[PDB]
Amino acid sequence: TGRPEWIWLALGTALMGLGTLYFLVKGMGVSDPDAKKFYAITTLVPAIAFTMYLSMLLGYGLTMVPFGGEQNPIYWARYADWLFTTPLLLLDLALLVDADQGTILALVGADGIMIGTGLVGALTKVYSYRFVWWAISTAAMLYILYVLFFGFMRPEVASTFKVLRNVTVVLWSAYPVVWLIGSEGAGIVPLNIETLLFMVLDVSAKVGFGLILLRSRAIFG
Amino acid sequence: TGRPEWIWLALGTALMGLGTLYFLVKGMGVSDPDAKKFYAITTLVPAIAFTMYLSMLLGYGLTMVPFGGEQNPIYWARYADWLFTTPLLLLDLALLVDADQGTILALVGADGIMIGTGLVGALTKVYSYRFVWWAISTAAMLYILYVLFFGFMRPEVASTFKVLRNVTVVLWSAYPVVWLIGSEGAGIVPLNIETLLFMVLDVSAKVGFGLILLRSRAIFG
Amino acid sequence: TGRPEWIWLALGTALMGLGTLYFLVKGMGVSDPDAKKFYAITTLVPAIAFTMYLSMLLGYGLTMVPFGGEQNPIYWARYADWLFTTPLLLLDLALLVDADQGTILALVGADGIMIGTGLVGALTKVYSYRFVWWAISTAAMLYILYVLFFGFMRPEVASTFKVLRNVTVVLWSAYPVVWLIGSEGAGIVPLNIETLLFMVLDVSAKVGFGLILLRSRAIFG
Ligand SMILES: *C/C=C(C)/C=C/C=C(C)/C=C/C1=C(C)CCCC1(C)C
Ligand SMILES: *C/C=C(C)/C=C/C=C(C)/C=C/C1=C(C)CCCC1(C)C
Ligand SMILES: *C/C=C(C)/C=C/C=C(C)/C=C/C1=C(C)CCCC1(C)C
Repeated sequence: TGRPEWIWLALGTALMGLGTLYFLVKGMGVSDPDAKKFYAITTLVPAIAFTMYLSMLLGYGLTMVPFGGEQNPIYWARYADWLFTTPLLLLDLALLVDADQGTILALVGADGIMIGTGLVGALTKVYSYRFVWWAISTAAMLYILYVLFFGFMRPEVASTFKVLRNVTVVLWSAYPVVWLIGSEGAGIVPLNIETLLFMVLDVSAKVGFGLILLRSRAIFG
Repeated sequence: TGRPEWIWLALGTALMGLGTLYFLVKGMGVSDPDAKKFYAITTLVPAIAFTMYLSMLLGYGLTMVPFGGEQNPIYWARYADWLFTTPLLLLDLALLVDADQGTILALVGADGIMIGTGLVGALTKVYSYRFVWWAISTAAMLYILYVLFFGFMRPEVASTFKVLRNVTVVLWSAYPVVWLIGSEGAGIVPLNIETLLFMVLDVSAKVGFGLILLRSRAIFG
Repeated sequence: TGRPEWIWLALGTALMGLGTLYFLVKGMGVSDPDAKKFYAITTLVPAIAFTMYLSMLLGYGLTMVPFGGEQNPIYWARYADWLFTTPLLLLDLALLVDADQGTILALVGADGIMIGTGLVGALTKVYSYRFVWWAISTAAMLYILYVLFFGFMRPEVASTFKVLRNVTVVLWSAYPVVWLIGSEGAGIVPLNIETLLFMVLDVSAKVGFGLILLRSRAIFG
């Protein structure tokens, strides 16, 4: 199509689809309720991302937001994605360490705040205010990372939890930077490069994360 | 009103309302926590449908979607309905057989994918792509039906579960067909007939299903 | 800004923010899982309200709804707020008295119906129908209050539950009145006064309620 980021949307669509079918095949057989739980959550994540990548690819998850006296193309469908997939990823983590419900509610709630404010930021027509929403969203992220480190077993659990937690902090932290420097933000880095950055992070945080998780014996009772 | 499907919207509004008041009266008295659970879920379903039928009746849940070079009237409020009511119906089933949380999450998640993609399909302005969303949605449905049959007691539970599961597969399967042949799809069958088909399915899947369920002793500890 | 209700939006933004930081500091230290649960829920409430107050302040949560042959300014972001915060407040109550899941599902479901119909009412372009949605929403509220009184311990639990339940019925009941007499409704009381009324209720129902709750020992095992 007439959009140069189409290739990354198509590649992300493809990789999320393949990841979904892999984990779907993979989870065939599992009878342990606990593992079943990790398979459900972890397959749903790239399944959802698959549809939102397709929606961006086909142009449905794309809108135009006027700001800085111009018509800026915003892929809103990333937030419909993250809205659902980021809490699920946090659940994987939470279930791994047997977190209190209070801590899970704090994380999921913090998360919704993170994406929803990111969304508002993305759709806001007053340029300056866009970065107020960014700041609040980033504060929510920082709370989440705080909890992951100070708000929380079988060594297998701990070992896998430590790895995925590290994967999580490192990739999740890059998203505010990408946003801030890309088309939604200061407009430093073009949309096509921004889309590639998000595709590389999304596949790693979704399919990379799930591969690490689902190969672990930490998921079995 | 100037819409010939108004009669079916009015009749559905009426039947969902009556079903809600019946199950509300019916559940008065119930102290068994387990049955209480089935009453809550099963009353909420036509209550929600009642509001969405009223919203379509009054014209609020109706929008115009350009495709095939025409202004197509789409009742989007059906998806706000299903978004909430189809997972609840799946919960009735899941609680009946004491399903693992992993299986419940897979079903609810599969379900959201089903309706959300149906919604995107419904609102998509490129005619051809409408049926890509249909296909994905249908794949989600097929997964759900798979799980209902291969992903899962007191004989009462089994007996009622077997009946409602059969009701479920048969009516849920007709919805993709109706969509595909009606105004959202190929435009084979007019909107007023399509609305009647959906009203007959919705009342049967909601009020018919609940009557069968709530008369059963399968719902009591 | 050019809006005379800005001061109340700014004051609400401020008070919700301060309430969020107070309860966040306050909950530092808590290790009792049960109390943790009450801290999560109760901090999230004004956190969410903070963002929606900011969104109204900045003008993002404001839209124009034509009715009565005029362009009526509707703050839709109040419903995005309530959609999440009113169920959470009901959870605080529900967890306090150890409510059955059936009763919690009935309350949360009743609640979503309440706000969602309030939203539809708010955005409806046919003046008369606006009050049909109001009536249904009010019926949902009345059900909720019914349950709080007839649908349900340590004396501490009972004592705090009795107080907060009284706070709840009294403030929640004023919201339908405010709506009905203000800009969304009959247009009796101007928007700026309406916004002040909602700001006073919101801070009391959110921060006032949380202060009463979180000072109680009812929240600890
Ligand atoms: C499945 C994809 C994942 C793990 C995406 C994570 C996205 C975030 C952690 C986003 C955070 C952002 C902020 C902290 C600042 C504002 C903009 C956002 C939403 C990109
Ligand atoms: C309360 C009403 C019920 C049980 C409705 C069920 C609706 C479905 C099972 C819808 C499925 C569809 C597809 C599988 C294809 C795409 C379009 C849909 C959403 C009509
Ligand atoms: C955090 C704020 C709270 C507790 C807000 C509560 C709001 C309600 C109880 C709203 C109810 C309304 C109706 C019953 C009638 C229609 C309009 C509403 C949504 C204002």
